[PDB]
Amino acid sequence: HHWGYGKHNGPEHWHKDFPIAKGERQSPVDIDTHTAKYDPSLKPLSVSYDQATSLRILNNGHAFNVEFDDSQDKAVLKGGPLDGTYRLIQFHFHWGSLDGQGSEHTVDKKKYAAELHLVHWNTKYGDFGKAVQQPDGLAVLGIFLKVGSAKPGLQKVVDVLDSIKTKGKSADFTNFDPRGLLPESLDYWTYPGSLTTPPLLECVTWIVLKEPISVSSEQVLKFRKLNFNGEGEPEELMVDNWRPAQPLKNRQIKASFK
Ligand SMILES: COc1ccc(/C(C)=C/C(=O)O)cc1
Ligand SMILES: [Zn+2]
Repeated sequence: HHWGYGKHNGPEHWHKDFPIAKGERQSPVDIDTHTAKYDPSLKPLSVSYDQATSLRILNNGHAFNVEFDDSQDKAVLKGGPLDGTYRLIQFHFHWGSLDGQGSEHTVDKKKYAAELHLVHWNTKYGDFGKAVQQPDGLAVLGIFLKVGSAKPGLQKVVDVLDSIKTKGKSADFTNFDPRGLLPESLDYWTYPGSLTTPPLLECVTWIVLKEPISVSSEQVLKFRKLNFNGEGEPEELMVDNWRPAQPLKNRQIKASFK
């Protein structure tokens, strides 16, 4: 597979190798704030990242992933719409060439500069690869980035990007605290959906925070200096690695807040 974000291999092409691209619960979607209903039955959301063990950062030719030790319950997401315990495995972002685009979810058709995805899997399925085969296998916590003041808790990430410019490069990335990437409020929207990259599997409970975090123009500019290409290949800047909104179909988006 040779998917990407360009004219010739981008999201309008994915369905030929990954037919589920045109399925019934694809992500991302537009969150219409006037149609999402408050759901009083939602339990509060529990983000327990105190014992998080980050290990490594990797440029995969599509984005960069910050990877965690998920061999025990060290950093978990519970509550909200979820049953049981979901282990943090990795986070990554999607971003734009310009500040007016980059996020995958939109809010009343508003696009943010970027979007952070913290990816967790349901420990009842034992490993990540088994979990992505289940309709409730993953919980992805999604956080909007807007350009403004600097996010101090992001700067360790920004500063390591020079060392993983090109596809296939990785760097040690221990002792990074993902709590530093969270906004103040845990108010969220939730809906059932999918992975937003191939293989596009329909295995995700999406939990999208309402409150964006602010990052600096200098921070996001450093994301835009990454490369999709490998070392010694023609330079293609890693920008616009977002999938656009997909049809909502027969789904309801629920709000945790009034
Ligand atoms: C089985 O291979 C996989 C590849 C990518 C992913 C993710 C986590 C994709 C995304 O962020 O949309 C999962 C499994
Ligand atoms: Zn993502």
